[PDB]
Amino acid sequence: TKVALFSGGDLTYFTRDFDYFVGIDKGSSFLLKNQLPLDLAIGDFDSVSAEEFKQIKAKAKKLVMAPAEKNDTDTELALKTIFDCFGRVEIIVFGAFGGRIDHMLSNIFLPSDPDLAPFMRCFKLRDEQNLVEFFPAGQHQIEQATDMVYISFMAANGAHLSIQDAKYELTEENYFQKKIYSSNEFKDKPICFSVASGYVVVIQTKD
Amino acid sequence: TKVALFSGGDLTYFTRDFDYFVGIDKGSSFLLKNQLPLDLAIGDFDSVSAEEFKQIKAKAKKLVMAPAEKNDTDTELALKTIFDCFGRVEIIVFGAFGGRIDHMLSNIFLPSDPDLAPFMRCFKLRDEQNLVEFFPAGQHQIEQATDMVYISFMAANGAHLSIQDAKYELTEENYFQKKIYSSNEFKDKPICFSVASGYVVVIQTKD
Ligand SMILES: Cc1ncc(C[n+]2csc(CCOP(=O)(O)OP(=O)(O)O)c2C)c(N)n1
Ligand SMILES: Cc1ncc(C[n+]2csc(CCOP(=O)(O)OP(=O)(O)O)c2C)c(N)n1
Ligand SMILES: [Mg+2]
Ligand SMILES: [Mg+2]
Ligand SMILES: [Mg+2]
Ligand SMILES: [Mg+2]
Repeated sequence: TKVALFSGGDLTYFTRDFDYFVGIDKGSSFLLKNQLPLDLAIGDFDSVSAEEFKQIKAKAKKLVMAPAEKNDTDTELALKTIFDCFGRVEIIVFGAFGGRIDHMLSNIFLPSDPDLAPFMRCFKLRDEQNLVEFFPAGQHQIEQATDMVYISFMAANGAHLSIQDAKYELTEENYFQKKIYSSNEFKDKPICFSVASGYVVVIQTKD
Repeated sequence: TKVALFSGGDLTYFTRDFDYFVGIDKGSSFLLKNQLPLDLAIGDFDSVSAEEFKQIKAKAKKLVMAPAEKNDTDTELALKTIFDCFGRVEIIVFGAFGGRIDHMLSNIFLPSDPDLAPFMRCFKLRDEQNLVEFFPAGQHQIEQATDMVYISFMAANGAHLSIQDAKYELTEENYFQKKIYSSNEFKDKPICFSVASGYVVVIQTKD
């Protein structure tokens, strides 16, 4: 019931404890190259040699060819596909960062897509020292994840945030403008945060 | 009249053609270690050894000690300081990315700070394969930068965007929701874009 997507980012970190393995473009080649299952290879594969795509084309339990010129990114397309086949499943996206900033932002703001927003609570961005979760507009609580030390909140579409029970709080009584409030920490208690509309992007990090 | 800031990110790329050289935390050590001028070392330096901070403490033409617990990031503080000393000067920030996602976002959305917004057109984020510019709300035009191939637009605080004269346009007649519209390209003509409010973040990239 646990799916794992190996994006085209830099997979210097990844886990193997997963039911289904999805590989976007280069991720497909990475998976194989690491003695790992390739249940699904998706994307336009414009980021892999014919030599590599030859091994993927004859090893992937399933392969999806996506148009070169489109609106959704291979990772976006991959997440949309899976949510259709499995429905509300738990996803972890590896290699969602690195290299290009435009692509990273695309992953950081995946929920911004109307079709993904509803499932924004089913997938996460993860790598060596970063963990990214997405919360719909409203009231929420969060407990610190293992390994991680710092935590930050950022509302896509500038809606005022509220943060309590954290080392640094953000009340309506001391609010100071900033897109992302980083370097915050827990303190033996769940952190409370909320947002009138949109959705919040929580980023737990370490090091 | 050209200032350059060497942040604590990964400086695998940088230029030397600058009047003033500013170094945030680790950047200060990097600058020296590269036979480069250190006109200003700023930050809390909690990211450098006493051994390194000993060389910085006695080489920096100027050094600023910032509190450990604060609201602004060393880079934010550094940019605010310079804009005070020089006023509207041209800045290029190196090592604004890498490692932590929370810090990257802080640099990606630097204009989100009320005190920086006014000077958002005076500084840029740059590295190996990425170039980041910031434009205030309103009408604007942009010509492709050298070396870069792709270009993307993203409005902080979700305001509808408009994009014309680019390979892919975003009109009010075909609009589709998404935080960042990436992988767009120029085509022998300036790209026109605008936003009712807030500010736009343009990211030219390559590779
Ligand atoms: C508003 C307008 N902006 C830009 C695009 C172009 N675009 C956005 S997603 C995408 C797909 C390409 O990205 P990806 O699948 O990650 O492959 P890559 O960019 O690495 O070649 C394209 C072409 C568009 N169609 N809509
Ligand atoms: C709303 C609330 N969120 C979080 C903070 C904590 N905070 C935001 S910027 C910052 C400075 C630390 O960052 P930086 O200067 O880059 O050093 P580093 O995080 O690498 O140790 C802190 C402590 C705050 N004061 N306001
Ligand atoms: Mg691709
Ligand atoms: Mg492509
Ligand atoms: Mg610091
Ligand atoms: Mg610090």
